[PDB]
Amino acid sequence: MERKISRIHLVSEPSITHFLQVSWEKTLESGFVITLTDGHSAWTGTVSESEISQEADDMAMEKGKYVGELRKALLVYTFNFSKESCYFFFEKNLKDVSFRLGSFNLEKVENPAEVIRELICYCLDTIAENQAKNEHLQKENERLLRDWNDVQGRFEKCVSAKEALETDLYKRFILVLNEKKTKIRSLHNKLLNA
Amino acid sequence: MERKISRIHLVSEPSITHFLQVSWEKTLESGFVITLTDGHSAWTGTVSESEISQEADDMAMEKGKYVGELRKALLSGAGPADVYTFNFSKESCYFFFEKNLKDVSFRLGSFNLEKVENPAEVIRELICYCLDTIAENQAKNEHLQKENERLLRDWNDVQGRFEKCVSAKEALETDLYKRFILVLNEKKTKIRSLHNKLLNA
Repeated sequence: MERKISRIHLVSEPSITHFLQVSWEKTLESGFVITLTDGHSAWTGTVSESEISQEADDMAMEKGKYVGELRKALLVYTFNFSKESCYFFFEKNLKDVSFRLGSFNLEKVENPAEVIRELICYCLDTIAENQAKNEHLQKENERLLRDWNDVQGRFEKCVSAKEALETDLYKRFILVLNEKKTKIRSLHNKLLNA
Repeated sequence: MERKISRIHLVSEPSITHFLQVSWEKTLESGFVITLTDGHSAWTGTVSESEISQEADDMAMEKGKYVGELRKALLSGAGPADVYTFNFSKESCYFFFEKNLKDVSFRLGSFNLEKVENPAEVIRELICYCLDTIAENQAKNEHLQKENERLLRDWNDVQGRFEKCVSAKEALETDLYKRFILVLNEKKTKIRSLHNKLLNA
């Protein structure tokens, strides 16, 4: 399943960046699931149906001003997750965007460790694949560099030898033409005195 | 000084896993960093040069073999044929590890534990470093792919140019030959005409 890290920031501790890797679901037009963590407990629960259709288009608003913000929300968000309320409610106090987005039932499950275990397993697998492909492409790039270098070299030798032969032929032909011109000039000189 | 984490996953239970963010130089015979935690509390610790000579004297082995064993055990990698019994005895409240082979009990090492006071920060920095090295590896991967394809069609183009040059070198040399021949022939014709003109007196 597709999963991407979306780290969040706290107000009490603005320096501790809690790396929250959010787990989502299929296209957001038919329901969406957000993930939350705090570093001391794990919560990963998916929402159900019968919650999206009723609340989406009942207040008579344009469809764009909701779907556009929904799509731009994933592709700074003041996540005001407060432990005093234990609810994922955050005010969208952002310039030109001030509205409530997302009716979330806060995530709560019985197995907290499984999500973390699978996440770290995927991280290790992708690291290993990364180094493997890095090494493979390293040898490929190096061998292609050597092939380019020695092909360039052999081209250099062949062109240089051909050009040296061409220069020799040109010089010999120039000398022969100069001799012919001198002979013609001498013949004309003798013909003049004839 | 890089950091690597290898998950040793017991087939019997998936609850406990070991994190080894060891900072090592080109030797492993002194104090290092090992971390063990369950998710709420952590117990780190280091072992000095106290009990290592027995593992070189009893079975009369020298260094390097132990270094290689440490390097291929602490890092990632395991053998399906050789089962590993990582018995962490929580019920007896006594921390020790054993490596069983040929139905005999031997020694491998000792690790006393001292509880660390800041596990959250080190774990967060560890996961951040893991994400950073994933990003770096992926960037190097895409750059290497780009250079791979670039040198690939560079080789294609230079091979095509070489084939063109070796095909056209004979043609150009023949063109030069024929041009020189025609120039010499017209020079001979000029000499013939001059000879005919000088012949009459």
